[PDB]
Parts: sequence; structure tokens; C-alpha cells
Amino acid sequence: PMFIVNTNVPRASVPDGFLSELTQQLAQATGKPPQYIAVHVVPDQLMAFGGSSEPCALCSLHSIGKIGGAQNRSYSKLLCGLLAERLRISPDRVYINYYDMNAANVGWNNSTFA
Amino acid sequence: PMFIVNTNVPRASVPDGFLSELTQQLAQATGKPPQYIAVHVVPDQLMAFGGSSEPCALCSLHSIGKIGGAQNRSYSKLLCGLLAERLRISPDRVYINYYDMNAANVGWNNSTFA
Amino acid sequence: PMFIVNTNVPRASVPDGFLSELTQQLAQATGKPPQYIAVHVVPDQLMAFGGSSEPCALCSLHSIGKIGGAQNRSYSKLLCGLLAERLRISPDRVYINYYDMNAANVGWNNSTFA
Ligand SMILES: *C(=S)NCCc1ccc(S(N)(=O)=O)cc1
Ligand SMILES: *C(=S)NCCc1ccc(S(N)(=O)=O)cc1
Ligand SMILES: *C(=S)NCCc1ccc(S(N)(=O)=O)cc1
Repeated sequence: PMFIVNTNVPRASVPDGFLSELTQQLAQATGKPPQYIAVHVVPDQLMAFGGSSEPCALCSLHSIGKIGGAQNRSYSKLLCGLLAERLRISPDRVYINYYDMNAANVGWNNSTFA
Repeated sequence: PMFIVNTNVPRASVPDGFLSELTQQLAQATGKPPQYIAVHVVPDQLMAFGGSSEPCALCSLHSIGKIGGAQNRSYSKLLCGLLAERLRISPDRVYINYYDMNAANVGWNNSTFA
Repeated sequence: PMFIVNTNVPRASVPDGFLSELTQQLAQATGKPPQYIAVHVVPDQLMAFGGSSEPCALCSLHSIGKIGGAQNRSYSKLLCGLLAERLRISPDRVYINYYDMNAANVGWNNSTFA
């Protein structure tokens, strides 16, 4: 699992421990061990959501499996909740794209997971 | 619809109104009201295109529907035109990836669109 | 072909000719002319991999074709090797996502490649 957050909120507004919390919460949500999880947080971005520059985020979650209708609703509740509580971004100014990756299309450690 | 532009043009060369211009023009092109459209512009990037560091852009357009052969050819004209006029990028140094998203794979407001 | 590498290693630790090397090596690996290859390197990122902020990278390679099981294993050896030699990133702290794009979904110069 790989989670990327792009946001216009300033870097100073990202709390200490945020990347750790994301790693832990995504491990619980996906069932995968934390060693597998990558997080990437990108603050201070030039963004608009609905033509407004108020706090917003564009995110993506890539995973080898564990992607689907019900799971994605659960991930959205979790991840919008964290962006609201920790970065003060309204959930209706967040988009999250979910991508189910084939293992043969994910490289790691000089090879692929195929 | 979500439109992302990655470019090596400096931040100071991105007009203040560019995000709003892109929002409005994408609303007209996709038929979706502007409240649904998100835009992200990423300047000052370390990039090469054809082995040259002259101005260039790598872009993505994600949308639930409104993606297809003919539509994508039309979007390329709209977006090349905007990047040429406002960021002074040659249109042969622009790539745009088009992604047709399933509503079940787009999170928003604690849920998904499915 | 389009290759993007996001990393937490500092900008100052990216060698001068790194973009050029990636372009030439991707041309040899993919068989496509360098004039069609785009490269994008993003240092200084806020990232965690397995819960650790030691040097890591999240990358993607997009191509119209030339993506597949054994091919992706070969790309991973090539690219992990370059990230290890030049950026000092351990290969077990690199993920690379491989994307086989339909030509109708790749825009360039006021049209698509279809
Ligand atoms: C998230 S994209 N992690 C990539 C690493 C990885 C390795 C194995 C598996 S498994 N055995 O299919 O659960 C998932 C993810
Ligand atoms: C772009 S990715 N917008 C996502 C939000 C969205 C997309 C489509 C529609 S609709 N009801 O099909 O017009 C609404 C909202
Ligand atoms: C990478 S995504 N390049 C853009 C698409 C593409 C693919 C192949 C060729 S060629 N000249 O036939 O090798 C050009 C452009």
C-alpha cells in the first residue's frame, strides 16, 4: 500500500507524528504489515477545489488488492477523518483515487512482486 | 474531474488566475459544473523532456466518465493552448495522461461516489 | 515513456547529470528514441517507507507498451541500481509502479498518440 496526500495547507500545519499515524492506521485498515506501507505527504501546494483556494486535498491510495466498493468507502471515512482532525481539511474538499495494482506491475528490491 | 500540471516553469511565471482559468475551461470542456473540478499546479520541478530542460509539462486529467478517444483529442487542444499561452510551454513538450475513473474508486466526503 | 521518482533525499544529493543518465538508460531499456522520453525527479519530500524516514523512493514508469512481467523485472533491476548508485537509496526502500497506457489516453501536441 502507498498513500499520497497533496494539500495546500502549510507544512507547519502537519503535526509531528502524522506520517507514523498514517502508516499505523493504513496497516490496520488494509491488514498489511506496516513494513509494506509507504506514505508521502506534500504540503504547500498550489491547488483549487471547486474554484476555491480554501484547504483541500488530492490523494491516492495504491494497493496490491484490498481495493473495492465497500473497502474504498471504509478507507474514505478513515482518511477523510484523519485529514479533518489532523490537517483541518473539510471532507467535502478531499478527493481520493483508489488503484488496484497487479503485483507484476510493482517493482521492489531489484525485481517485482509477480 | 482532476487536472494536475507538473512543470519546470518557475512559480513566479504561473499567473495568479491560472487555477481559476483552468477550472472554468475544464468545466466547459467536461460539461461538469466548476464545483466538481479540482486543479493542482506544480512549478519549479526538476524535469527533462527529450533530454532537454527547456520548459515542459507532464500532466494528468482524471475524470469519472468524459474520457475517450475523441474527447481526449479535444482536451489536448484545450490544455496545450492554455499551457502555451499562460506558461509559454511549446505544445510538443507537453504530455497529458487521461484516466477514466470508476465512481467506486473515487473517495469524497467520507465515502465514494458509487 | 515517462519516469517519475519521488524521494526524501535532499536536492543537493542529486548528481548533475542524473536526468540525462535516466533519459539515455530508459531509451536503451525501452527501445524508444530519447526525444520521446520524459523524466521527473522530486527530491526533499516528506516520506515514510515501512514507518521509517531513512532514504526511500516512490517511482512510476508509464509507457505505451513495453510493460509486462519479465520486462518489469528488468526495469526494476536497472532503476533500483541507478537509485542505489546515484542517490544512495537501498533497493528494498524503492517501489516502482508500472503503467501500460493506451495510446488514446496519452495526449501530446494537440492530439493523442492513437
Ligand atoms: C503496497 S502497494 N505495498 C506493496 C508491497 C506488497 C507486497 C506484498 C503484498 S501481498 N502478499 O499480495 O499481500 C502486498 C503489497
Ligand atoms: C472529477 S474527478 N470530479 C469528481 C466528482 C464528480 C464527478 C462526476 C459527477 S456527475 N454526477 O456524474 O456529474 C459528480 C461529481
Ligand atoms: C512515453 S510515454 N512516450 C510517449 C508515447 C510514445 C511511444 C512511442 C513512440 S515511438 N517513436 O514510436 O518509439 C513515441 C511516443
